[PDB]
Amino acid sequence: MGGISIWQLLIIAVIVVLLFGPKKLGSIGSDLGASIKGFKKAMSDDEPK
Repeated sequence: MGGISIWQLLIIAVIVVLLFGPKKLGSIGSDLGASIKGFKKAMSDDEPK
């Protein structure tokens, strides 16, 4: 009801992408994804696998 349905997330996700379009979301994600990149790089030296 609240949104546990996966399909509910799919339709909602689509609207967000359309309104923000792929161009804005690319820069926003990449800009905010910069911190994630450091986490991956730092863990590059180690090898959990």
